[PDB]
Order: sequence, then C-alpha cells, then structure tokens
Amino acid sequence: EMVETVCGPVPVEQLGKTLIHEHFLFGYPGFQGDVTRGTFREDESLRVAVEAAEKMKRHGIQTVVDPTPNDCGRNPAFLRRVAEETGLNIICATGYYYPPYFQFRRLLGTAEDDIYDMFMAELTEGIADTGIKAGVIKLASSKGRITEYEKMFFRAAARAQKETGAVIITHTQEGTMGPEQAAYLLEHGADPKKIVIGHMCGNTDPDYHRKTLAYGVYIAFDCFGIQGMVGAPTDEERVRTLLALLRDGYEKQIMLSHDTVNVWLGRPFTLPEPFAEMMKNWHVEHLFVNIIPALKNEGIRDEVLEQMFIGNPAALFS
Amino acid sequence: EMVETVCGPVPVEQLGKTLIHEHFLFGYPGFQGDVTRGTFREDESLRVAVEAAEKMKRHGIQTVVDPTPNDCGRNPAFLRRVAEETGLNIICATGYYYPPYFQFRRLLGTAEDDIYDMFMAELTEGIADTGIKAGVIKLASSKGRITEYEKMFFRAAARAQKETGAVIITHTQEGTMGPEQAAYLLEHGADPKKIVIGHMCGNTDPDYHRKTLAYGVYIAFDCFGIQGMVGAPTDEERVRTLLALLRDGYEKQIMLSHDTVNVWLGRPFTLPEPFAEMMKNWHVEHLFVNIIPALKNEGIRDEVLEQMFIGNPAALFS
Ligand SMILES: [Fe+3]
Ligand SMILES: [Fe+3]
Ligand SMILES: [O-]
Ligand SMILES: [O-]
Ligand SMILES: [Zn+2]
Ligand SMILES: [Zn+2]
Repeated sequence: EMVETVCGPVPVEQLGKTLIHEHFLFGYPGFQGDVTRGTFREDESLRVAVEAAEKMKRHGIQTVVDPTPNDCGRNPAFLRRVAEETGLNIICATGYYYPPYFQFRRLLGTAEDDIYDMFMAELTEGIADTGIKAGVIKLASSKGRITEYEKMFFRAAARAQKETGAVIITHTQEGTMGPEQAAYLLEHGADPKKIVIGHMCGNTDPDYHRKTLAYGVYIAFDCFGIQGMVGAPTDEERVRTLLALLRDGYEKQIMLSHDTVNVWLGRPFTLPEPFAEMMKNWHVEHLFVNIIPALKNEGIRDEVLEQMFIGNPAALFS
Repeated sequence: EMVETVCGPVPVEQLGKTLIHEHFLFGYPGFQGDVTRGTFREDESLRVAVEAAEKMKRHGIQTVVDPTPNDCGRNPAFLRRVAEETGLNIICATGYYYPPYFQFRRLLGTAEDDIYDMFMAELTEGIADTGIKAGVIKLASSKGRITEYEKMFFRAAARAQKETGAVIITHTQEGTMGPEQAAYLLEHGADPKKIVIGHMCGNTDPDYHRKTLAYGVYIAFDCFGIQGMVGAPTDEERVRTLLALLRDGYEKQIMLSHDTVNVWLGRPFTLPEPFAEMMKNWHVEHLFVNIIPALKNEGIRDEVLEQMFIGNPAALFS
C-alpha cells in the first residue's frame, strides 16, 4: 500500500517509473574531517540536485531510491527540499557503508541490538528531528567477504525487516558475495521478495547471477556508466550479461540504475585524462539515451522494460 | 612567543599550568552515523564541559590542549564558548585518528599533498569559518605498526611543522611505536623539541621509554586513570615507570594528563560493573588529588612537578 518517502507516506501504486539506485549527495566516510577545504555549499548543491531531478523527470522518472548511508552524508531534509521543489518521490535509506564506533560497542556487547534499534527508529519513528522515515535498509559487504562487523548489520537488518516489512538494498563490492548475501539474509528470516542485491553488474559471469536469482531476490544492474575504475567491467559486458538473463526470463527480478553521485561531499577532485573520458557516460540520463535504445536494437520489448522500471519497484515496495 | 588558542593568539609565557591532553568532546569515528539515537545535546554538553574547565581551574590549571581529531567531533566554536566563559586557554588540533575518503585520494595520487594542505590551512588560516587556528598537529598510529595510510599523515605533518613551527602531538596504540614515530618524524625533518609522543604510559618497560626519549622528544604519561580497559596498565605501574624516569633525570621531557572524554558523542552507554569500578578515577582532578600526592610521598620535589606542568609546555610551544 504505502512507502515512506522524504515527503511522507506515498501509495506504492503511484511510484511509477523508478530509478532504484542514485545519489543526490555522497561522500566517502572520512569526508567529515576535511571540512575546511571540502565545505558543503548548500545552495549550489541544491541547484545541482534539483537539475538532476529535472533530468530524470524528462525521461519519465517519478521516483528515486537514494540509498546514501548514514555515514556517507545522508541528508533527508536536503532530499525533501529537492522533492518539494520538483515533485519527484525520493526514498531514503538507513544503514552504514561497508568503523571504531560500532566496534567499541561490540566490546560492550550491545552493537547488534544498537544497530537494530537504529534501524527501527529510522524506519518507524524518524531520522533525527527531520520527521522523515527511511524506506529501505541499506547493507554493504566487502570484496570477497562479509566480515563479522558487516554480519552484525545483516542480522540486525533481517530482524528489522521481519518487524517492519522494510525493503533491504545491498551493495556488493567488486562483483563478490551476491549469493552469500542472499543466503545469509534468508537464514535470518528476511523475505527475498523484499531484498535487492546491488552492483550485480560488477560480475560478468551469468552463472553468478543465476545463483543469486535462485534465492528469489531482486538483483540490480545499477552501475551503468561506470567504466575502468573500482575493477569495473564495461557497459557492453553489462548489456551482454543483462541480455542473457532477460532471455532466460528473469525480467521480474531485475532493476537498472547508474549509482550516480550528483554532488560529491568533501574536497573537489578530478579524474585523470584517460579515466575521465571513460567515465563520461556516468550520468542520470545514460540509461535512457544510450542503454535502453541499445536494448531496443537487440529486441527487448517495451513491456519488459516497464516490468523492470515500474512493475518491479511496485512489487518490491508492496 | 605566541600560540594559537580557540580564543586567538596567546603569549606562551601566559599558558601557565597545563594539561597536555584532555577532550571536552569526543566520539569514535562513525558516531556521525548514529545521529538519531546519539544526538548532540549542545546546551547540556556546554554545561558539562564548563564544569570540567572549572574543576581544572580549581587545581590551578590555566591551559588545556584538547587534541580531538577532525573526525572525532572536533568543535572549535564549542571549545571557544567554554574558554570565553571560563577564561581557560584551550588549544585545539588538526589531524585524523588512526578511511575510504583519504584512500580514494591515494588513487588520484594527491592524498599526502591534500593532507598537508589541510594542515597548513587549519594552522595558518582557520578551521572552516570559525576563525580558529589549531595549535597542534595531531597524529596517530596503529597497534604494532605505522601503516602506509598513517605514514602519509606523518610525512604531511613533518612538512607542515617545517613551514609553521607547529607542535606535533601523537597517539600511540597500546604501548607500541613510540621510538618508530619519533624516528620517522625526524627522518622527515621534524624538530624533536616540537614533538610529544603520547600514551607512553601504555608501556611499562622503562627501556621502551628511554629509546623514545633518546630522540630528544617529549613523551606524555597522559592516560592516568584509565585501568582495566583496552589492554591498559594500572596507575601504579604508570607511577612506577614515571618514578624511574624522573630519577634518571628526564623531567624536562615528560608531561602528564588523563585523556578524559568529558562529553561522549554518539549514543550513551554504561560500562559493565567490574570495568566500571576500575575506571572510577578517570577524571580531570585525578592527577591532582591522587597521583601528585603520591609522587610527593615518594619524594618528588615541587620544582620538578612545575617543570612538567609549566616549564615543559612553555618550552614546547616556544
Ligand atoms: Fe550507491
Ligand atoms: Fe585523546
Ligand atoms: O554505490
Ligand atoms: O586518546
Ligand atoms: Zn553501493
Ligand atoms: Zn589518543
């Protein structure tokens, strides 16, 4: 029926065309310390975020899930301003990126309960004093492992999902741990119909995808546009992989996005001369002007695309 | 001549009796993410910080070095309020605790320059828009190692010290790397007369201390009151060690403090009852009502104590 957005409860029927994974603001944990040279320019960031929203609206997007973690500059009030100005639905997350603070609490033996309590509060009561509730729990694991630290969050997320029916979205690191994340979550009673394993496009082996899909979870090809960096494949490989799975009939378990960061938090930077060119399609319009027209050429029917962009998000949050 | 405090430049002659290492506010990196259940209560925190300052003033303290790192809740404007209200001099730090943010910048190959640039800005221009400059560069290393990540900060700090004459204060982890920190800093042109190697009381072997002292640096017995937790020694061992070094004549290189955290940032907690009892002397008055009266019994002369509390800080910042 209803999902919490940065503008309060919204009927899932009205979510419409959805991008399952984009960031209006993002900073790598640690940016906080670089406040002097990497100060947050609120009004310019708002202008940029609002233009990103208008770009997405031009291609029919009505809803964005922004899964920025608590420690990566999540700013629900900022997100509400963007939404209030543009009419875009924005759903935010509760969760942490893939350290000493929650490690200290392990010593006291309250860490997993504290995390669960954080999740419950932010899902059912509100984030700080913003009055905004998260619509998803965000989880992440490391390359090649889900560490003991990370598993605490997975267990807490599974507990919170069982009490709230909240959606879980994950981050996989460099094409690893897709099946493991699914299996561990289900072990702990999470519902596969409410789980999205993310960054599945980071792996070019279709059998890796099918092992993950076999759990009945959603997977996301949510890094379209990212090429060269963080071990990334290329967009062609992503499309090849995606094209193999839809032909196998997996369209009811697959969503697409770019994982853009429209405003970087912390100090500005510049990607070097070869990298920057390769990364030039990393923007919120890329799926619509390049990828989807290519899926058209290979013969993907519009009813399938609508399943991924409309039906799947609608079923997920239902 | 002058040192920057949270109230602007102050003649070093006027610093008087000094605690080299205490925290008005502190949170473990990651506390930022736990905003919903661990919200910062500004007015109550100010009341508590001000009472800590008044406690220190009662025993004659006129100056406190608060080396809270950038990512541990450093709040210079908050510190200036405490000082403005109490007349206490407070000197703050620029630095990071002992990660993905500065790791990302390693990839771009600008990380060490960026850190140096942060240090220069905060030492010579001001922290954010507070108008407050740090008086010390704060460094930290891990247990048993100074990592490649940490060395970047050490190299940057050494460069910044050579341009500014700024004081460096370090954190050693569980009684390790004292001599290594000193040697690596000096390799890179840092001045030993402007370096304090901290938490030296975390090691009970006097020869470890003497290897560190041999570099001509200051060392700090700055964890008085911390007992039972994180592989710590007891206060008696600290005193035993300290008593051995002053008799060897090291008083011109030694400072004392408690490393208190008077207001914890993030979610509140309680210590288990056994831990709890052992930690009960971890407060800003402990040195004055317990430790120093014991050093009196063992025959330490007042002129020696004044060297540590007055002469040493004065020479350090000179
Ligand atoms: Fe993301
Ligand atoms: Fe400290
Ligand atoms: O991401
Ligand atoms: O500390
Ligand atoms: Zn991610
Ligand atoms: Zn320390």
